[PDB]
Amino acid sequence: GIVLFVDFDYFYAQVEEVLNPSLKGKPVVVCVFSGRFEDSGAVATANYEARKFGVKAGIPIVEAKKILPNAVYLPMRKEVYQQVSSRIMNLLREYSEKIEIASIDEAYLDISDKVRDYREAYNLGLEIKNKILEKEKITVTVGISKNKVFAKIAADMAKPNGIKVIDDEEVKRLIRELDIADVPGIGNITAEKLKKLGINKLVDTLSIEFDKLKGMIGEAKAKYLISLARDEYNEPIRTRVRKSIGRIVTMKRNSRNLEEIKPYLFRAIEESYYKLDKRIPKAIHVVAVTEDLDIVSRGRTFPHGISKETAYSESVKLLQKILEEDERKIRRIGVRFSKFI
DNA sequence: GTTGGATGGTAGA
DNA sequence: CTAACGCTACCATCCAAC
Ligand SMILES: Nc1nc2c(ncn2[C@H]2C[C@H](O)[C@@H](COP(=O)(O)OP(=O)(O)OP(=O)(O)O)O2)c(=O)[nH]1
Ligand SMILES: [Ca+2]
Ligand SMILES: [Ca+2]
Ligand SMILES: [Ca+2]
Repeated sequence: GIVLFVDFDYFYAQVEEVLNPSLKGKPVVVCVFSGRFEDSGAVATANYEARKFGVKAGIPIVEAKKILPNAVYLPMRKEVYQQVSSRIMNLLREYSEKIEIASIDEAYLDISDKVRDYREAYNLGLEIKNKILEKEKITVTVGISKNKVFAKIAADMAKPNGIKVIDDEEVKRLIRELDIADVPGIGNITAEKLKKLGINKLVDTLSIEFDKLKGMIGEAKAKYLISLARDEYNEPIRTRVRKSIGRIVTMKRNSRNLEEIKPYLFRAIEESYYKLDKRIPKAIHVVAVTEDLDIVSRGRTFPHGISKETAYSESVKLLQKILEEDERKIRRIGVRFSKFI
């Protein structure tokens, strides 16, 4: 069983660089401008030239422009990146129809039938890298292992423009030597709970009773980790089904005023609903980010599917209920649909 | 007890 | 306006309901 994971390098900024090759070689920061004020918003991605100066996904545009004034700052054109991505994901389908598109820029390919071994996998990895470079001039990092998790870990270790096989033996080495924080699904919160438990490595999750581990990081994560540590993890490459579609916007300024907020919400509905495309949601959540950036949400799951009209009406009620059960001003308002029929 | 929805936490794209 | 986007997936947990 062999999983080839592809993660496009600095995706958004690279697409920007491919569209505008005069950009390659200098810092490119792809930004999501919130609109509140001059350069309000956050960096979506920066190329590695920008990253060398700490401009990375998540920092405020003004921080980025503080630490990297000269860079090229480009609005995020998510649809453009999605088009390139889909073309690449299609390229990847020509290597394995058994593909899991995990995000805009990463897929797992089960290549067990395409390859007999890690060496052919590697060769396929190179082939895959070249095809995407030929077809889309996008460099990608390839991570090959016996499962998704380690293929992702392989890729993280090889980024950018890398290719890395974690064979069955390194898998066993990494279960023992890899900081468990480096395991996908283990963020800062889980890492810092695993430290407390003295769990620094996947292997340490076997040296602990389930419930004590569970009682810290949760049943699912505990099982996950233990299954990884056991070299049993064998989650299949399954075609992903969007479970939720949503749209959230920053408001020009914070508001507790429904009438000022609604336009944003309805836009989020219009856009969410447009992006549902055929999919009928049974659940709608109005998500509000407050002044202090707490995320608050009120949702409803109807038996049957929600129409755009019912979305408009229910969202306003849910927004009503947010405004009512939380005293804070709302800074971002969004909607999220889910439970598709 | 246990579903499953509401809501939030966490991780990550 | 004064930093903190927007997006999804998964899961924990509370609580009402069954
Ligand atoms: N708006 C926004 N988009 C993000 C964020 N993080 C990632 N993305 C989008 C932009 C990235 O180009 C794309 C792929 O995610 P990655 O984590 O793989 O970032 P990227 O490819 O740019 O770096 P790469 O060389 O893997 O490390 O996902 C984020 O925090 N905000
Ligand atoms: Ca990634
Ligand atoms: Ca990437
Ligand atoms: Ca981590």
